[PDB]
Amino acid sequence: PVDVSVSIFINKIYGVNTLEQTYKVDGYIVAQWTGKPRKTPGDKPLIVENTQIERWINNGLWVPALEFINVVGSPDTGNKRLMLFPDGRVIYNARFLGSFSNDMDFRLFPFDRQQFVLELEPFSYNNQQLRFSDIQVYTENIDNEEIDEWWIRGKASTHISDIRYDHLSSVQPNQNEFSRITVRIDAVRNPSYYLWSFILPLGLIIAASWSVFWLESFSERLQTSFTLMLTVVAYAFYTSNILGRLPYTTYIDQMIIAGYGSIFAAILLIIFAHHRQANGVEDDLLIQRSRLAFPLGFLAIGCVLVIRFF
Amino acid sequence: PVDVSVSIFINKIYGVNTLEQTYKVDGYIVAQWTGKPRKTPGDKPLIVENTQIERWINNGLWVPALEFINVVGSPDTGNKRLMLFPDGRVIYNARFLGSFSNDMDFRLFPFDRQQFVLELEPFSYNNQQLRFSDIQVYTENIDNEEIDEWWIRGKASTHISDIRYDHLSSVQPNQNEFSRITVRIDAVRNPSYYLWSFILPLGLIIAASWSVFWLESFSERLQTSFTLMLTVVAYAFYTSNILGRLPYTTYIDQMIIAGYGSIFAAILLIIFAHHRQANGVEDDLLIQRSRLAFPLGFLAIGCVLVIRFF
Amino acid sequence: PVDVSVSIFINKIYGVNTLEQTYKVDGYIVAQWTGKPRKTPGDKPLIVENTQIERWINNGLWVPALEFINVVGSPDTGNKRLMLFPDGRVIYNARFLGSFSNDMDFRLFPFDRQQFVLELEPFSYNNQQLRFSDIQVYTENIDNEEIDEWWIRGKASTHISDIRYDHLSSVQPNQNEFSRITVRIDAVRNPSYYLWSFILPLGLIIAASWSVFWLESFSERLQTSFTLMLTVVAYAFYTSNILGRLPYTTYIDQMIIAGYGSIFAAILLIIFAHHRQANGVEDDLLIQRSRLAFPLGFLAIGCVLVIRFF
Amino acid sequence: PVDVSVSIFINKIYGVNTLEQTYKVDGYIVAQWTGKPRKTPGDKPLIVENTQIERWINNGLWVPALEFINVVGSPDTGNKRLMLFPDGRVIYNARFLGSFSNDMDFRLFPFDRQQFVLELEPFSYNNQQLRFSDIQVYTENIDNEEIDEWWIRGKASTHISDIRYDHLSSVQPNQNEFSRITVRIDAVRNPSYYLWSFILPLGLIIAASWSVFWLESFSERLQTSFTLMLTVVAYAFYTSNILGRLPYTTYIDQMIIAGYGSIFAAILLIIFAHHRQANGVEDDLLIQRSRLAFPLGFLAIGCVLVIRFF
Amino acid sequence: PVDVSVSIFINKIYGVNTLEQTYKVDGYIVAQWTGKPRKTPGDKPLIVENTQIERWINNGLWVPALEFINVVGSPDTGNKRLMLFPDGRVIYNARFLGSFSNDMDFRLFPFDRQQFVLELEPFSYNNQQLRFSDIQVYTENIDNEEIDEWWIRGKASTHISDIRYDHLSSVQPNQNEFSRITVRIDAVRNPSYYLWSFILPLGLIIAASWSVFWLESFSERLQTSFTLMLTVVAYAFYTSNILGRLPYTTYIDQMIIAGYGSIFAAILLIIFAHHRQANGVEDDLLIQRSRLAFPLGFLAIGCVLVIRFF
Repeated sequence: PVDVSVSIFINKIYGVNTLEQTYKVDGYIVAQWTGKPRKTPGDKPLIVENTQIERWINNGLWVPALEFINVVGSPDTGNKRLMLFPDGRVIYNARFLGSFSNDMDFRLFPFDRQQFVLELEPFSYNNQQLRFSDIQVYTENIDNEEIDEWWIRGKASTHISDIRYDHLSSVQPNQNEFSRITVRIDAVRNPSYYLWSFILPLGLIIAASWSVFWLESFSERLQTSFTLMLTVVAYAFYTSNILGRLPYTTYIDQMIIAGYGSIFAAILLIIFAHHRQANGVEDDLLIQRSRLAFPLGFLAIGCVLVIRFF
Repeated sequence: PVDVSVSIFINKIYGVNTLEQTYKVDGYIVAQWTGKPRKTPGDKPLIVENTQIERWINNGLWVPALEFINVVGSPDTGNKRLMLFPDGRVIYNARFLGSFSNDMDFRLFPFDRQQFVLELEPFSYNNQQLRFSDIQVYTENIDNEEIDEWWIRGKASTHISDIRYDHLSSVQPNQNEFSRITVRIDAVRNPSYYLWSFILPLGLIIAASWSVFWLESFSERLQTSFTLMLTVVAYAFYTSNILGRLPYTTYIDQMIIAGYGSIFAAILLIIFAHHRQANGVEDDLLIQRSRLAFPLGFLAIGCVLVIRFF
Repeated sequence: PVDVSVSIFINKIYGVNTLEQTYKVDGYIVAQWTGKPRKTPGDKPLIVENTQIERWINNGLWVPALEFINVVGSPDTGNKRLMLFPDGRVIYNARFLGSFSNDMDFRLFPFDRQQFVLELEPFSYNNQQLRFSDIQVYTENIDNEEIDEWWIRGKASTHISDIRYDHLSSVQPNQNEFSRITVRIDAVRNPSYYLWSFILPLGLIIAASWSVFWLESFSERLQTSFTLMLTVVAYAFYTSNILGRLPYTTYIDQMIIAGYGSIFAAILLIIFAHHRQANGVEDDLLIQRSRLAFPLGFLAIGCVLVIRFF
Repeated sequence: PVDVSVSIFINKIYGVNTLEQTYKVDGYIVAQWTGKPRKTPGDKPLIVENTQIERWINNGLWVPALEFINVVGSPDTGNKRLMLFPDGRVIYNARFLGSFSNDMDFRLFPFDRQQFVLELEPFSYNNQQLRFSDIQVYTENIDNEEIDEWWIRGKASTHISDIRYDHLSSVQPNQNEFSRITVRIDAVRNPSYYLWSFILPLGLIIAASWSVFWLESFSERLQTSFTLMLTVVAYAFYTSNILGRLPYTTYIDQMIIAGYGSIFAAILLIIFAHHRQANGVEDDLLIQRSRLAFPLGFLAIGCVLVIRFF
Repeated sequence: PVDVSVSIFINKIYGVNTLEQTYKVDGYIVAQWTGKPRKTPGDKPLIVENTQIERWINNGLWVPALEFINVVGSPDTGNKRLMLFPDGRVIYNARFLGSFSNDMDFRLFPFDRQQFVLELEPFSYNNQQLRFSDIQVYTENIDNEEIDEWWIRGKASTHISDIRYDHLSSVQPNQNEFSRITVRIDAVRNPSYYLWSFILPLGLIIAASWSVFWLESFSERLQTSFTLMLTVVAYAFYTSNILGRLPYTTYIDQMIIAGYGSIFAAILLIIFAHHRQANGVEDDLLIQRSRLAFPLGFLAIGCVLVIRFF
């Protein structure tokens, strides 16, 4: 095996698409190994630009191709460079722009915490012929920044592991484990936009539907509330435009369902007050005092989940 | 004919688009055959990376190109590798990322069960010159997982068949049958999102329109119901954003049409109660008792289909 | 001139986009001609795969490039093959996936009948140097199937014609006519989706607005109708999401305009009934009997067009 | 300088996107010049197909590359051909499919008149080394046709000019002027779709809001009008889906603002009638006679602009 | 080090997408350096077109590749040219079309002022082997123009700096600083479209909700206002279609929240007037005089921010 030392410099992270849980990473990858000594023009290292490395690979140079495991599509490699030293070490530098994908858990949607994962692996050479010594990730450009709505908290975590592939076991008897490099970058979602953009209008709608119980007109108790019901019902697919069609429920959908329950319970409660109007003149005060208990009890509904969920 | 043994390793399945019934498959394909013995450096097998296989094909090596039949666009082949053995066998390993298409039947839309199909076939060599011995599909990464909203149930089914092509009969007299490999992966749709996102709000709207019959105001019987009618009418094209413009009707559209029938029948029933108001003071109770029968009978409508359909 | 015999096998037709009147065709194209006899390894025909045909073209082989005239973008050629025979005939087989475009007439939109047209033509060689003997279209995979919402009725029609190009007349004096091959595949749109998805809800809305004339409350005559007016007005741009911004009107837009006329005429009729209320107590029955004539006469409006249009 | 004679044949014009003011042009470009006499096989001209011209350029042939100035992205050149004559003249024929961009003035949006502009220019050779003798544009396929919603009126105008580039002045002292070819194709927008799709529904809404002044119920004067106000307000961003976010106002937006002014003036007028109800029983007729003047005066508003604008 | 003189000519700037803060730049880049003297055909400089420069790079010519740092994806280089002089200087001219990205601050959204930034840098050669002498930016085509909705004010600013890269420090001991060129083009957003398209309709809605306090009907005080509330609530996500999901609030969102506060305060104020109706006949005038103070005080709310923000 030959040891390869990697250095990944993340230029920027952009285009975090939560619909299909893919993000876009731009950066540079440096892979340095050692070989037989060679002669170079002068004592300076020889620099081979793009569309000239293939001329050296044709002549017999050994340049492994390191692929990205969790990519979507293909990584768009731009300029690439090969630095050959007189002492006999080779440096393969390249620029990559890849749409990577990682599994995300959007339970706590407004207050989420995810991680962007970069997986690097040789395509053909296993650990018997290629090993990863170490990786230093230089996340200086996005160390503590906000990209679109995600804060990058802390540094990046690096891991070197061995992955056993069983589909190559029929062609390689006992050498089918490949060295894999994992780079994890923690990100925390910014809840401010949803706080002033959906939390406040939904809370205002819910408070307006709370304040409909004080009216002395029955038709205006029912029509305005119903309206508010129908608007909150129309607010159902807000999360499905941002995220995907998730099986679980998020905080925003939980408060939407809570608004459904509260407003429909108010509708059924005033209809049950009309049920209790046997003579049509009877007025309720103990069950219509919900004017005071309705808002508080609903408030409790959300906080309970809030605590249980975080 | 020369026998080719295939091994397809599905890295991940993502991007299941039901509008045009295409999904995206990432993975590795290994095709192993045997030939004349050759000399290699040392006793180890010789590994030929990408943009170096063509140099061997130019010199006279026999590397068939296996295409994907049911692809949309072209498969995006990334890194590719050729392993030549001293005993005289050749292994062609490649990474494919293809947008494949399969026919889907969205009758039971929330509780669907489809299959993802991968079809592999030589482009030029028929079964007289190329045969598929066996395929082992290594679906270990997606064995029992949820990808976006589809559960992968069970293992993958493999089939090797012969497809007779009639367009090559005018150029090949009696050898126009090609060996085809089919990989079927069963998937079951997760009904949870539609259960809490569309089933519950539509049921709440329908129950609210059921509870409008108890009012003692005629204008408020009609205006609120009509509203609920117009919202359920506005809920018509929900399925056409997820799936295509299907000729048949799904469960969601069936309950939407059932809501149309129930709510419009309530509208026509209260209008017919006003028809029976010859003196304008007559009140109905046998036909206005639908307050009790209306909800139940409607409930029956859906269950009947539910049973007949599953 | 040298005669070229073509065989086009349509693998599948998908992605029929009516916004820009383009569809996507996948298939195989076989072009067979004859030349000088040559020597091949053994007596079997020699098969030349992709990225190896150019080596033969460099050495002096004559392989014409047949382009697609009505394509949008460029056809995505995948694998390609060249079969050379010892008797001296050449077969050029290729796989094409092209976004083709044809003019469509969406007058009868729900009950349309279009045709998918494939035009094939040599790029450089005219009929003095290249002629098309015959084309057999093998439409076996889509013979009688439904693709997305189009039924393929009957077989495919083939035509071989000569197209005179005037832009090459300044460089070629009397030889500027190119042989063109046209393949026409008839398709009929399935009206079922629009029948249960837009025909029925619009008919229900129109019937509900018909049934508003029986009310004994004037404000509830006007507000509900107006609403129904405003919803039918909001249903104007349904056709523009499916098709383009057509200059003519389709069946769906014709019934939308008919709903405009009927509902606005009902609005103006009840307002004119209020006009006739000089003392405010006068009630009309001859012009308010429209309760019976209104629905029928409107029904007549559509059928008349229906017959005139089909 | 060497004179180059151009012939541009427009196959079709499609995909006119007014959001970013780009259209798509498919066609053929022929560039003919003369050089030293050469020997060809026989007396017929020699035809060099695609991926074979570069072999002649390597050997020393002079083939200039003519770029398109106003393109978006890069032009997708398909098949290309080089015709070499025994008398010593070279013809470069190519097929281009380019997304071109031109500045458009959407003041009169429904009744617009734009022009599609194709700009062709040598990339490197100035007028001291390359001149354009003449261009004949063969717009026979789209001479008098409708493409999507644009009529092509008249023929195409051709112009040959010299463009002085100042960024090449630091590297070329007195030779930095390049020969440019401009092709202008006049197009007139079809106003029919907007006439039956937005002009008529907006006019119907405005007429319905005109006819609300005849009611003898004050609450029904206000609620229905307000509704109509809110719908016309919701019709604000119709132009921004077709065109971009223009700084000026179009005819459709001008009539939308006119509907705002008319309907809000009716709202403020009936509220001012309630202002004049000091005793609550006073009824106005001179200022409430707007029933007659309101519709006419509004009609005048639009026509005035109509005339001033065209 | 060898000095390289750059000249960037911006052909056009288009496609300013504020959702992901990327724009598209088309233009030409000229890089001129000097080397050893060489012999050319005649005394004229030798011009090497595209797909011929690589033949010179193979033979030993030194052509550095200058990349764009802030690009998204990869720059689409079209035609490229190499001008070699007899005195021994090399000019590399190229055409670039790149999707560049810059950080934007959408606080003052309708009255914004941003800058488009182009960053150019050698891929491999540091300042010890490649230096940038000067750059002249020829922004003559977009000097004082409006592109889509942005005015280009003033000229372009050029800067040459040194960027220290730490990821190359492990492979280069003390030479890891690269010469970088920054081009800044100031742009000012045109507020006219938002002035006539969203400022005026929102102001009209707010004024209509101001004018609801003058009614002598309580149900019509509440229902119309509520409606206006619900429409202004529905106007929440207007900014999120133009820009992204920003954490801060813009002017349009600030006035939307101000409309929320004003209209909901009017709703709570008329409900509190009903609270003060202990006998149900009491009418307020000091707190219901808001008819005069309500509009003015709200007006003040916006202006205060306006001044504090600009």
